[PDB]
Amino acid sequence: EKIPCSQPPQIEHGTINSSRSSQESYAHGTKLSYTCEGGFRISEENETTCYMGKWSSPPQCEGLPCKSPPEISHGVVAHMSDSYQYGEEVTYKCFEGFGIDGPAIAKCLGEKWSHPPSCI
Repeated sequence: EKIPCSQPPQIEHGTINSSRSSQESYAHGTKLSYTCEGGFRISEENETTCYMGKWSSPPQCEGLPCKSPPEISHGVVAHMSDSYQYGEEVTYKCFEGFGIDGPAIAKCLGEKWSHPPSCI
């Protein structure tokens, strides 16, 4: 007997738009609509569905102008632009006395960025 779901998932930078705060749990075969931060544009029908207590990936919100890359603790992007519009990448450098991980980038997602550099 299908498990109900809990607080719907979050889109990279969004939340559910199903009667704000009414319920905590949802049923199985439950499809709620979605909404993202002020500005963001949502593509591919703003709806999510619930199966066995697990939710499916939300819609895809983005379309928003992002800011320049964020700054970091162990690296620094010197090759950053001024007009970075969502879903774009930058590459920072490392410092001295640090080691390296995987990506020495930061990736924007409509507003801020993702996985900042690999120099820890």
